[PDB]
Amino acid sequence: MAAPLPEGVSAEAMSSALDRFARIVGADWVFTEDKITPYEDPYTISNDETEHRPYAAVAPASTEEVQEIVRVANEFGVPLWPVSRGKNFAYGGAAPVMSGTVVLDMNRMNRILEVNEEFGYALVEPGVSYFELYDYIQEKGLKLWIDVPDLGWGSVVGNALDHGIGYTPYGDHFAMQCGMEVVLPNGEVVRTGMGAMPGNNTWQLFKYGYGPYVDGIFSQSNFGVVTKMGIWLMPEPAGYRPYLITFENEDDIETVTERLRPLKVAGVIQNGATVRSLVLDAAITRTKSQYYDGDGPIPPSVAKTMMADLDLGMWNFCGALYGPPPVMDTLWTAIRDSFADIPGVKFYFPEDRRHKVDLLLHRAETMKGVPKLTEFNFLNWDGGGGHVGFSPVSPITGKDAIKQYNMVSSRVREYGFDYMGLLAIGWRDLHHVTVIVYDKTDPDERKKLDELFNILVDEAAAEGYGEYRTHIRYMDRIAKTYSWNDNALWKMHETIKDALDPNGILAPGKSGIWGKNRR
Amino acid sequence: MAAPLPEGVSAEAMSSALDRFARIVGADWVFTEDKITPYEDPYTISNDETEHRPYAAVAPASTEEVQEIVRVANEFGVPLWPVSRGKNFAYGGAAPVMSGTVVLDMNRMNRILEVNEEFGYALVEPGVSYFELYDYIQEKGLKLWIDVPDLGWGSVVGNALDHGIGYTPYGDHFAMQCGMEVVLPNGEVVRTGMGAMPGNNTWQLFKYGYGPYVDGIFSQSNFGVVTKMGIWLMPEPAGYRPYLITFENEDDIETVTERLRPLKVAGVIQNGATVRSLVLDAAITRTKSQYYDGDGPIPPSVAKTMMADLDLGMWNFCGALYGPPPVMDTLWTAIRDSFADIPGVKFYFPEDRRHKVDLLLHRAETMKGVPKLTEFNFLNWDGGGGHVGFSPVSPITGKDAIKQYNMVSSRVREYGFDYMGLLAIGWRDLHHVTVIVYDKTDPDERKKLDELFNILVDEAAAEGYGEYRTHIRYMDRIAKTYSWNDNALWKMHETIKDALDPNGILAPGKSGIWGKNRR
Ligand SMILES: Cc1cc2nc3c(=O)[nH]c(=O)nc-3n(C[C@H](O)[C@H](O)[C@H](O)COP(=O)(O)OP(=O)(O)OC[C@H]3O[C@@H](n4cnc5c(N)ncnc54)[C@H](O)[C@@H]3O)c2cc1C
Ligand SMILES: Cc1cc2nc3c(=O)[nH]c(=O)nc-3n(C[C@H](O)[C@H](O)[C@H](O)COP(=O)(O)OP(=O)(O)OC[C@H]3O[C@@H](n4cnc5c(N)ncnc54)[C@H](O)[C@@H]3O)c2cc1C
Repeated sequence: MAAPLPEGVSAEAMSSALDRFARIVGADWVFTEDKITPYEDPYTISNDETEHRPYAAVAPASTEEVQEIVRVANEFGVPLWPVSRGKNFAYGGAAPVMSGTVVLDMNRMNRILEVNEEFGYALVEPGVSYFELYDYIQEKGLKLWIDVPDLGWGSVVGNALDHGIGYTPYGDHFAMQCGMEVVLPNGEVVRTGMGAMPGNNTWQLFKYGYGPYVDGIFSQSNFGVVTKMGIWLMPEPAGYRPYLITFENEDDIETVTERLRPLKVAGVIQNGATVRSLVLDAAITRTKSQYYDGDGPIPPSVAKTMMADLDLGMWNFCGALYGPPPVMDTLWTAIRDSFADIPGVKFYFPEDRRHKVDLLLHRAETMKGVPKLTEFNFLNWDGGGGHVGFSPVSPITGKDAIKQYNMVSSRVREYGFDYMGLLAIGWRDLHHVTVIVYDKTDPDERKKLDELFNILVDEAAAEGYGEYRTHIRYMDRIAKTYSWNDNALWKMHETIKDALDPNGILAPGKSGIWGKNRR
Repeated sequence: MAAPLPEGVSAEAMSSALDRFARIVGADWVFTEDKITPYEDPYTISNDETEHRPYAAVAPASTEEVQEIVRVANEFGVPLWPVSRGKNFAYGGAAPVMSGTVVLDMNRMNRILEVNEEFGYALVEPGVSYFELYDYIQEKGLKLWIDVPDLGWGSVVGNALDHGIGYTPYGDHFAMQCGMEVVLPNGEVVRTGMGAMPGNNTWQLFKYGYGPYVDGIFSQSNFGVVTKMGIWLMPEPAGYRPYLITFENEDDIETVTERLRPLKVAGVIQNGATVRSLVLDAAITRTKSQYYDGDGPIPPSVAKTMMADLDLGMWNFCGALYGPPPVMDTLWTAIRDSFADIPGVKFYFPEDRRHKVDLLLHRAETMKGVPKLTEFNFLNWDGGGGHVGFSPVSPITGKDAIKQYNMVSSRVREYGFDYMGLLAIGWRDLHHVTVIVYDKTDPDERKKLDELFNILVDEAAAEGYGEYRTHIRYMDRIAKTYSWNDNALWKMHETIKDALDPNGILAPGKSGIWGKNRR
């Protein structure tokens, strides 16, 4: 079934828009039905073929082409779905919320404008991948690390703008942003911060500039198209020691989280360290069928067998030390002493791992910013599937961690899926990302996944828990959970949306923001 | 003379608005006529008595009262100048850019809503001083440090919103902000981040929440009235050692800045440490009259006498080590060895200071977040005066540092003032704050200061340098320096301003933003 036109847009208006796009970028870089396949969500959820369908895609190579595309979209009322690389797998890929939207694919805008060793930053266009930035740094011999969101195939820009997370001390990607160029929804270009000062030498050095600090309004947003972004990069440290602490019991996560809090708030845990559930870690190197012939989630005997076979716990705390040996030794004494009295606790450095293909050796690369595709391995757990991320935020407190674990694991397993949970340790919070692996080709599994996801969102909200990020299908539902004072914040967002994008031609539905024409 | 009415506002409209303000807050809390003098800039620059004059002030006690004040302001077109404590001395005090504006003074909203030791944060109303938060923590024996912008009598909220800076690892005040409540210019109230989730326990734990990240648009801004704000606080560390490294030659700042860069980018220098010029440091414990009889700036022979008398350099690098003794020792080796080969360098810990009253013993308190009022001491240098901050931003590069020093020192001294320079070390930048001390009672000194300030701004902009913060008198001038792409950024600011504040009743002129009715 082909994509429907967006509501209120005639075939004539769409067809005039697409010819104009082709004049701007060249005929090779407008993709219509029967080249639109790569822009579909790779991990389908809806059984309604009219939903989340991109009409077409346009692939510009310059900010100027982005501006002309945006001006043409305003002229014809043709909505755009901007993506940097479009690898938002488990959140919709490159697909739009609203069917009929045209993807604005910035993959070919892939210039690394600068990597500065002395100040530790990069200035990049959206199409720059983690692989590409990492390779540029290695080729030029620069003593910098990047921060990778597990997968290296995505965008330094796009991932940051979606509030993405990685696992070095620079793991809060958007927090490490400094300076950006934005094509506003009227086609005008602005630079934030010190970029607004002609002849500046500080765009990537001082976030604020002068006046209102607006960079964050273009993150998880449809207020503009970001065409250049700065990011701070960590200097190569004087030492690096990855570690893995494992826990025997699902209920250990309560005491473990209580012990993590003071270590993280004091900066003793230097990186975006993680606590990962057994199945998420096992699925990197094994499949369910190697331990169990059953059709549903694993029983306790299978969990215990996997733990003994792979030297994993029910909970696996993976982190790294950074800096000179006397600093790393001091921090390690504090971390080790915080967990050493928990019955069933085990400690590993990489040299202690018996298996040649092992989760710690993979995470040792991730926590020094090596781009990889290893994380897709968990999709093989049940014979090959897609995934969706249920990502509530939790305080770093055991009560909240064990509550969310119980609420999510119970429901996922009830719906036939194994629980695969990541607790990513932020400055003062935990990002609880549950990856639900399902057969995206089976309409019955898709139906179950959709019902489960709605339950997870509703039960979490009923407990005062909100998600930090979501799939295109649930962006309205999540926005409706942030309802304080009769949806006051989204009323403000819509006010700003109508001022910057009166014609509503930028990603209608992103973060539940639609604009007056479609509200 | 008395304040003029704001342009376009009738005596009747002003009179009606002020009566309605008294109905909201109570008759005791609207200030007119003789009661307005505390809201005047204490450090007058203009020789025109019609400029920067508040008409009146209103002092609410609740968010509800702020909302009703804003609604009434819209009804009568009476503009407001919101302040938290109004102690913005060196940038206008509590005075508005536009004469006739009514100050919205939130001093009486001074609840500490929560100080959380486990998570290291406070949730505060605008009227909470650094003194009050420090005294609360000390009374309750909480193991938390605050971060003070030298002076303790200003607002944890107000200072952060103006992008203020301090001297501990938590020195970037706005960066430590997490969650805020805002009264929008229509009088509606919003909470940012996880505050938008009813029943949340994460407002002060996770900055972003979901969707566009807007907190920053209410900093250096007239887009809203902040009524509550969270801030992260540093857990008390396991050790603390403050230090002073002095340099004999004004030209040492070039190589000293080159050495600071890699130490700061790698986080070896843990705090917002500072490099302060001779006279700025001398002026904390001495006056010019104790070394010199002339009424203009000091000659070289006098600087050499001051240096030997006080154990200060032409440049004084003041920082602190934080953490366990093995961490502090490892970082100290790296910092010390960076400077040890510079001819004339001297290294001091507090026990090496021979003066009982001494610059290092003062800053030892500041760099562990002890609130004080001793920074006003530099106002005595030339007999007593006010000050204005010329605050350009510089890369952490010797070339830029020595250029700004030469450009500013030369002009300030040419206009009869001594150079007092602060280079506050941020993550990747230097905030170059030059405090110009002048007789604010002398119209001739005020004329020279105003002429000097305009020259400093223009010359810095000619060299691609912009200010991070400025006085009410120069907010338009500084906005016009950020002119990239025909003032694209300010055109966007005005677009958002007209959307959130169509009647332009919030702080017209703040950061050079006026709104359609007054631009
Ligand atoms: C197995 C697996 C593991 C994963 N692990 C992680 C992980 O560890 N960390 C993590 O953060 N994510 C993770 N993800 C989610 C996701 O795959 C990555 O975050 C990915 O990097 C995002 O795609 P991207 O970088 O190409 O961003 P894009 O898809 O280019 O951008 C994401 C969204 O941001 C907006 N956007 C992007 N660029 C712009 C722009 N220039 N202007 C305006 N709006 C823009 C759009 O709404 C877009 O849809 C994982 C997914 C899977 C399936
Ligand atoms: C000798 C001396 C030393 C100084 N040292 C420092 C220093 O080390 N660090 C430093 O940062 N500054 C310094 N200053 C500048 C200044 O005095 C302080 O920053 C002071 O704390 C700011 O006043 P405040 O905290 O009362 O903020 P306020 O005056 O309350 O706020 C400042 C401005 O922010 C806006 N604002 C405030 N609250 C709100 C709100 N609720 N909603 C909307 N807008 C709001 C308004 O525009 C207001 O005018 C110094 C000044 C002097 C004279």
